[PDB]
Amino acid sequence: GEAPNQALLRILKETEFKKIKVLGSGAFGTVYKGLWIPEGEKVKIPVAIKELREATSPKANKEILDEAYVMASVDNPHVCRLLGICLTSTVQLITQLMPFGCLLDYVREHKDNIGSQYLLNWCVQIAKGMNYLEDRRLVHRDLAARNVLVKTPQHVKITDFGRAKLLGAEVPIKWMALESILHRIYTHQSDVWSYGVTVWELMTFGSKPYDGIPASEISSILEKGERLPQPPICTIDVYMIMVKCWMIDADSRPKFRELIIEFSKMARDPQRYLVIQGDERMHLPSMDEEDMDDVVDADEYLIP
Ligand SMILES: CN[C@@H]1C[C@H]2O[C@@](C)([C@@H]1OC)n1c3ccccc3c3c4c(c5c6c(n2c5c31)CCCC6)C(=O)N=C4
Repeated sequence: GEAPNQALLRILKETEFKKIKVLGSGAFGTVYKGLWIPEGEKVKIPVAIKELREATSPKANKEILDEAYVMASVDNPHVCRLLGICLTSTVQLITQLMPFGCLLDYVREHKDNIGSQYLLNWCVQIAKGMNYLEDRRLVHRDLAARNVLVKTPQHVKITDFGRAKLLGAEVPIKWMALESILHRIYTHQSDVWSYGVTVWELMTFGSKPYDGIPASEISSILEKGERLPQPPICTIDVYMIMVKCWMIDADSRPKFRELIIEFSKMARDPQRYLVIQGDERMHLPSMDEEDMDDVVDADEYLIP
């Protein structure tokens, strides 16, 4: 039996928040950095406002509203915080601002400053995010480094719920389990597979999986028993763990709760598990106008 989902969908006034700079555009919608001054409360909240690609085809609204449905029903430090929606014309989704953006980009744009303590910490945090979705019986179906966002370089969060489904219910080829490519079976275990690939994107500083190999070939490669190569920086311990996420027997893959444990152990001696050139000596970052006196982060903004 299912418990009743008593999350709150918060409807926001367009006047309660001011935009400030475009962030993303084209591909689908149109994201903005902005601030959100709820009602009368004397707080300001860095937000991302995602108003979808103008022209408002009934198909598009029912699609972002599901995202918001899902995002409103999740609550975990490692899953992207949804603040509310706004019913304007085209429908604004309002989420917590992740100032550092896509984690796939972050790693590409910072290789030379990223060290094992960070890489292993991201691994744990995503494993936690995923374990939590599991707890709430959700299957993400689109885990990848492009779908993890960076709030600060020590703190990442899983995003993109535009494909999430409940387990038991009813295309990014290079991240998918094999049961998924062949029979569209998706399970929490098909999520572990893609975790495997996400981790590999991170350890190779954001390479592209099976660069070259075009998508039609993939199921065949995998069925023959080929997997992605061991990244240069990876000890066999780390790489062994990727490999197990890529087993064919789904039930032989590990569980997110185990990944948490394993990376967490490794995260206590980072340098034993990832061999990075110039590791010891590496520091990373920690946000515009001046009226930043009343700014609180969404993570510290809580609702009764
Ligand atoms: C390639 N990478 C892009 C950088 C960026 O535009 C994109 C389109 C891309 O990401 C994957 N994008 C989104 C696309 C679809 C849904 C949400 C976002 C998105 C968000 C945020 C983004 C930021 C930045 N993008 C943010 C966001 C760029 C740096 C500031 C933060 C953010 O804080 N919350 C959501």
